Amino acid sequence: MEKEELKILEELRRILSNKNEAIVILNNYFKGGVGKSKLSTMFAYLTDKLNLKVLMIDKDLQATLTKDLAKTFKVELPRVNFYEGLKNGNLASSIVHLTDNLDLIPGTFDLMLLPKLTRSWTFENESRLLATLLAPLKSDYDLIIIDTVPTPSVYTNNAIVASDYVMIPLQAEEESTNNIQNYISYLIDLQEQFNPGLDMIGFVPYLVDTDSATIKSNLEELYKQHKEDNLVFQNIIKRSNKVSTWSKNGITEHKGYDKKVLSMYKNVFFEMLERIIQLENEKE
Amino acid sequence: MEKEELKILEELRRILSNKNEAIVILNNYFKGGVGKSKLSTMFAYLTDKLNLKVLMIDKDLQATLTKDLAKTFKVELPRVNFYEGLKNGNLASSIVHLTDNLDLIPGTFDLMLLPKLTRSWTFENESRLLATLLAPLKSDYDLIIIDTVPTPSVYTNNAIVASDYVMIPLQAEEESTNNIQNYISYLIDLQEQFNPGLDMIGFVPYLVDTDSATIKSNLEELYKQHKEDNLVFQNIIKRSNKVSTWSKNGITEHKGYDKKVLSMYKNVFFEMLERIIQLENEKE
Ligand SMILES: Nc1ncnc2c1ncn2[C@@H]1O[C@H](COP(=O)(O)OP(=O)(O)OP(O)(O)=S)[C@@H](O)[C@H]1O
Ligand SMILES: Nc1ncnc2c1ncn2[C@@H]1O[C@H](COP(=O)(O)OP(=O)(O)OP(O)(O)=S)[C@@H](O)[C@H]1O
Ligand SMILES: [Mg+2]
Ligand SMILES: [Mg+2]
Repeated sequence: MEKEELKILEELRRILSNKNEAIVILNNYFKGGVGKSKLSTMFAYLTDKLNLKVLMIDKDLQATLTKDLAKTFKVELPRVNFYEGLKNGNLASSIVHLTDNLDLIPGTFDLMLLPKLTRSWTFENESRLLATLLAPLKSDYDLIIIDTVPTPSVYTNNAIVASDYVMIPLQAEEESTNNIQNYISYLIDLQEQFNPGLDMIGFVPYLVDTDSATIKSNLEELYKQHKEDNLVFQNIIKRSNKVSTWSKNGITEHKGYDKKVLSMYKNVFFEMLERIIQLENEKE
Repeated sequence: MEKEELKILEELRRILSNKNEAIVILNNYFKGGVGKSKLSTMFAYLTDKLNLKVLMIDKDLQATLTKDLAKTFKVELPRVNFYEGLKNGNLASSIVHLTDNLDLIPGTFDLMLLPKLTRSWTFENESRLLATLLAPLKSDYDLIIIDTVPTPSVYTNNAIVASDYVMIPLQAEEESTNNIQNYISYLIDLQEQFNPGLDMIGFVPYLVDTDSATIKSNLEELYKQHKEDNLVFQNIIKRSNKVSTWSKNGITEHKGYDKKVLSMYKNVFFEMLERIIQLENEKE
């Protein structure tokens, strides 16, 4: 499994043993179609292979992650759906078991009822709801990985307030400095009010065309912009036909290019862990 | 232009002459990828051909409609973007002119700042913002057509409160009775509080596979369910490779299948007008 990857996992497990509860990671950005749900699926898959105990959370009406995971894993309907769990103030009956390692709180269209549920609440109580209900679950997991909508909403606010770390997938050529700074301002707003320890892991570039001069050049410029803070991931995600195959048939390892495309996701995953480890080692 | 279509347009213009201001139409549903933005583009295109004076409103951070329209029309940047117009309490400087008939308020990523802007406002003042700023513009247009996000949010609430009629595109096989009723409950909530005259035009089926037994059968069942209220459109939208061509190159009429795919959109458009006319003829 490579020595360096083994060392990263040992270090993760050591940090988790010090923390004594899960680290919560959010994949988020306000553009659709940049691979947030796909990264989430591939992280679920990889963590299960690595025997990490993980809770995936699909906080999207569309339930994209849930339906995608169901291509590879047996995904049951939960006794109580995510929206009803939130309404009941307990998420315990909303968890399904994909493997002995991998759990999921599935998405449901009933999440559309959430903003009405919380309409009369204080902004604080609305925004802290997910965090409050995740708190008792964290001792049961190594990682909790949240996927949600791209539109600023009750969903995004809950996800951000519940998380320790945020991964930001984006297409460099589609974003401007202003876009990124505005998005970061949104995170800062919620961090200061409700979640001061929130950290950005970094930006995860998505490259839809490997033979595009403008795509290459915009990516170069993003790296330049973030030379000092080092926020741009060194390992990136490239569009692959293989992902389309896995989205139809389920994820496999025994076919041509399966292991090569898997290593692309693995390299992002491990870079994410490295970045988390560095931040955790710095921490209080 | 066919006699029956000419009669529908005369009747529209007669109704608009009685109203003395634009009718506002919203394409909305809480599932992504069902052709809301595409229908909006095709309605912009068709109305321009018919010399109807139309304001398109792209209330989406992703600006999908805006970028799509820019394939066919010259789309300038507005002096003041949509978010800043909302913040300034005037949308007049946020309008661009695509043709002598067709105007657009373009989408902008800066719309992400809206929920923070309105955070301290009453739910009423937050929800009525778009309607309030559209009011002075309506005398200048025959139709105002709004496209927005699929996620329940400040955006959806503003769009719904501003509109006279809602068109609901969906894939029948992807929805359940519960989904539709829950969505309709959301409309009802805002209708009762802020917009009692709001009418649903109907459901516009999107068929992604013409050779699918389950897709056909789910569509049949939806029609059965709505036998009495007649809410399901008789004219539907089918997936077409041509739409992919127009999305890359712009809309054309001089190529193979151009006019056939255009008539598909035209038939939905005219059915929409028929349905609006029937409701208007009933009205106060
Ligand atoms: N590396 C990849 N190669 C090829 N296809 C991909 C890749 N990553 C994602 N996709 C596909 O692109 C589409 C969008 O990816 P998602 O992960 O669903 O995006 P998202 O960022 O979650 O979008 P939302 O939730 O609308 S903001 C899906 O059909 C994926 O299967
Ligand atoms: N009839 C059609 N045939 C082929 N492609 C289509 C058709 N209608 C839409 N599309 C394409 O399908 C994709 C989704 O359509 P949109 O109109 O963007 O969906 P939407 O309902 O606006 O989605 P959101 O805003 O994420 S909820 C786009 O790439 C369109 O170009
Ligand atoms: Mg997603
Ligand atoms: Mg759209």
